[PDB]
Amino acid sequence: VHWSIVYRQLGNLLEQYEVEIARLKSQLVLEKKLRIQVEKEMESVKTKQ
Amino acid sequence: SVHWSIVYRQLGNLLEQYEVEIARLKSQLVLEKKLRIQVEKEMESVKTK
Amino acid sequence: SVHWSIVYRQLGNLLEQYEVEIARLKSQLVLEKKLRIQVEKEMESVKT
Amino acid sequence: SVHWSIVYRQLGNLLEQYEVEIARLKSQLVLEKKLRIQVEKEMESVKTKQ
Repeated sequence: VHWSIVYRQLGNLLEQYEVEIARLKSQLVLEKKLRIQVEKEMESVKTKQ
Repeated sequence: SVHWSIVYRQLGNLLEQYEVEIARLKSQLVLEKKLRIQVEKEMESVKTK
Repeated sequence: SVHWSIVYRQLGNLLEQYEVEIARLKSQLVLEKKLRIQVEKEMESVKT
Repeated sequence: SVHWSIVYRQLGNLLEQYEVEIARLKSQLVLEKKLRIQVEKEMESVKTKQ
């Protein structure tokens, strides 16, 4: 079957990769931000004793 | 002009780089989620001291 | 850097160009063989 | 399902084929035209002499 079909499949895969990378980075920056907030609040609470 | 194999190779390297970057970001995210879970569990312990 | 879609389109373009070029060369070769056959048959009927 | 490298390799193979086929076809077309024109010139010069 014609090369264009397979070619388009590769293009669609690149679209998925680009969006998936965006989503994973977004989630990584967020989970780290939130985690650091709790680490700091915890040290502060500890030193209030 | 530029031989077609230059373009073909660049595309190949894009596909590979994105697949690898996606695996990388996913393992980094597994680790971040574990770290966050550990920190929150310690915070709970501290707030019930 | 260059967005992946630039390279991807360049390749799709090359694939298309080559497919088109092969169709063109083939149709031209059909005509050229017909003319050659005609010419040689004519030449045989002059060398008589 | 099937890893993209498989399909990507098939495409590279198709381009290899395309390049070689184009070379071959151009070789053949150039030659056919060359020989044909040889015979046309020959036939011209001969027929004016009859």
